[PDB]
Amino acid sequence: RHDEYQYLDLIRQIMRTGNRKGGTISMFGAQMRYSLRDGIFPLLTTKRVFWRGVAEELLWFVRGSTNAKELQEKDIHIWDEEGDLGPVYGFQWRHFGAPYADMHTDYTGQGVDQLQQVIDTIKNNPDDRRIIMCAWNPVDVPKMALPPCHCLCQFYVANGELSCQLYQRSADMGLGVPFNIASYALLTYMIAHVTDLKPGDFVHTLGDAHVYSNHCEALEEQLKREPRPFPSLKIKRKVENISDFKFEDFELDGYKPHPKIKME
Amino acid sequence: MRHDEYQYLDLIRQIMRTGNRKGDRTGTGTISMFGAQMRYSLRDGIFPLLTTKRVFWRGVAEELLWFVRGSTNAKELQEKDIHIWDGDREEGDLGPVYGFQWRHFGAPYADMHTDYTGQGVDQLQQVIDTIKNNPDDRRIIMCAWNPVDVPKMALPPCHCLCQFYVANGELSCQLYQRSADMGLGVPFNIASYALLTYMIAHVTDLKPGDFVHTLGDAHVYSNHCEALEEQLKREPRPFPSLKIKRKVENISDFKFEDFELDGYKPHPKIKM
Repeated sequence: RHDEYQYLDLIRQIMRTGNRKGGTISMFGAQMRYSLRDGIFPLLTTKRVFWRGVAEELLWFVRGSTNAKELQEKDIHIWDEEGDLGPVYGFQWRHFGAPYADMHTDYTGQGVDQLQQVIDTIKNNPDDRRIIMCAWNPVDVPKMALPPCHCLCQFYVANGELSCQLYQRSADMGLGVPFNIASYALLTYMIAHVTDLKPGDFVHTLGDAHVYSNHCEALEEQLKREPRPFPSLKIKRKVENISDFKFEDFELDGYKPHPKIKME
Repeated sequence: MRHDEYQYLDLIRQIMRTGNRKGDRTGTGTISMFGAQMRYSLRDGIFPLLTTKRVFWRGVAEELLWFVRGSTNAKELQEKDIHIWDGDREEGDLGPVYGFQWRHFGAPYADMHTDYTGQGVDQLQQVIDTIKNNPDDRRIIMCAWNPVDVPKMALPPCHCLCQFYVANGELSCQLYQRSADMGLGVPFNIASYALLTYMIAHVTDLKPGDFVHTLGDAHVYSNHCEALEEQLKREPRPFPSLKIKRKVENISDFKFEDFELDGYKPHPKIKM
């Protein structure tokens, strides 16, 4: 059975048994597993996902950037001094615990580079149960433009496979969740590549999983759609370091989704 | 619908049958799987204290009261005949563990005798305030996973984060556990966070809802497999009930004697 049915079964479950709040219908605690094996990329097909946005945003995080203008430059308006987002994902991943000044500050060697630490642990001690990258910083969350939805991610190694689990505190089943699946499925592919492992699974754990009430008629239309086979993902060239990836290095073959649906 | 303990039982079974073997099968070795989720109802006084093996209730409750106090002193537990934390600072000093991260996240750690009052982020009192003032908030998080403090701890925390949720006058909790020993660990962990939810529900005038247990590396120790096979032959019994005997104003004001665990009828303990 197609992995995308876990996502639809949850929307269906939320709209039918979920808790209405004042405007969302929500449930607490969910878990999906997406296979990343044999080049399979879980880019959801019942609605078109902004692939370029997914990839460019992740490359921006990997760079350590806290400057929204660097994304606006790539005609990505998902994150719209001016452009200064505070110590968000890119800063937490590369410089956890460092004092935040501004987006122009050179933070090289400041704080914990969790991304490089997780990569080193996968190579030197793959059986380690502490391969975690945490963006949820209780000290820095009030300094951030928006508090992180993606709290932490854990990685696991078995039979030459790299697996990743994301903890998402807040999940919009409409627009949010498909983009979130792709971001962390791409991160796994990138870390797998630099650590000489094959991608395994992407485990998506949700806290407050919800649908917006004004999106329900559109979700009813989307629930009527049959998932199509997922596209394939290839990294065109040998990338030595995680910071060395470019959008052009990714080869997304066979992405054939159903049309986009308006969810205001 | 079907006994909640069957989620825990089915997972042990699934791990021992299809799990991945790591390390030395002579002792330290494990059989593991990655990514799991259980849901335990806490409604109508139900307390999910596992019944196929007796769980150390007094250990669960005393350890949690010690975390709430913000203590990092293992001697305070030993004093209450709790030796769960027995296995270059002073004896009993565990470093910046759970108690510290919950009450003083971000504060620099010196020793277990240092007065940290007003230092760091009090996440436990923050979750209380948010539940009371804005129950619909999706940022009701208490994080013990501190990348900065993890190298200076005796043991890195297994219980990374927990999130709280409010709907229909019910408080639910979700725990993210990075490493879960299915044998001894996991039942104690279910009880610990179900008890925390009961305490927070009490001081915030809410009713307990669900305890959602999310796992990262879910594992059984190879030397515990014989004992787990014997446990799998056991049928779960109805869960006990939990009542808080008196009205407790603040989370720091609970005592072991305040808890009333009625009808806990487990199967005998198994050596692991």
